[PDB]
Amino acid sequence: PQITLWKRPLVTIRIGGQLKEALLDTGADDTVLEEMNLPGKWKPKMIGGIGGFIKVRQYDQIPIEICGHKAIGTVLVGPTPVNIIGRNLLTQIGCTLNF
Amino acid sequence: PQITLWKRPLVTIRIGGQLKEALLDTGADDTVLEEMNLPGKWKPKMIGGIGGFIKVRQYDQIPIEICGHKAIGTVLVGPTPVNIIGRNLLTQIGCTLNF
Ligand SMILES: COC(=O)N[C@H](C(=O)N[C@@H](Cc1ccccc1)[C@@H](O)CN(Cc1ccc(-c2ccccn2)cc1)NC(=O)[C@@H](NC(=O)OC)C(C)(C)C)C(C)(C)C
Repeated sequence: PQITLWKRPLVTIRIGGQLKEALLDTGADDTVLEEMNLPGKWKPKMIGGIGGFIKVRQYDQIPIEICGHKAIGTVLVGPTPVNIIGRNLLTQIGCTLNF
Repeated sequence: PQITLWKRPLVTIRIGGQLKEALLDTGADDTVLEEMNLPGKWKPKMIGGIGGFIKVRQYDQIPIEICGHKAIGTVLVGPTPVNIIGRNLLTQIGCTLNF
């Protein structure tokens, strides 16, 4: 589909078979989800945004669907105010910017 | 153009006669540039992202040419880690997400 940018490009994602709303973010290197009690091993990571860095848990090879398109990759979990789909997953679903 | 996302979507912009590199950022409500001089009266404001809030200077009705496409809109200036073109200007240049 095509998504205009008049409002925040929020779309439905599925992780662990459950649904969330997330921002399709071309300014994000990584995918960062709001605190959730995801199972499995993880590694500590620090990621930086406009106001500084936060601590996240890095989970690898996690299946996700984004607007019905399947993807699999690294998902960071931490105290973000918004679920963010970053370029690591946007490439997998064939997402481009166009003007 | 059509821009894929295996790299950061940086483009050349012209603003106040000067050339800069900036990130086409669908996850940004606002356009935020690194500390610089711009003509006109600015209003103090605060914006937040991951890592928290920063203080910026809000300049209104500022022309920027973004990858050959003209826009005139609100530009925030402050200690952002990267020059960011947000949705306020992406809409002006007719930018959309597609997959
Ligand atoms: C409603 O608030 C906003 O729209 N906030 C925007 C904002 O922060 N957007 C974030 C997503 C977001 C939205 C709302 C609340 C919280 C977060 C991103 O679209 C843009 N941002 C812009 C940005 C991009 C890079 C960097 C950076 C950090 C350290 C070193 C180099 N670059 C900082 C900010 N990117 C990042 O922060 C990403 N960082 C990143 O990719 O780092 C490599 C994350 C996400 C992976 C953490 C602005 C402050 C830019 C206007």
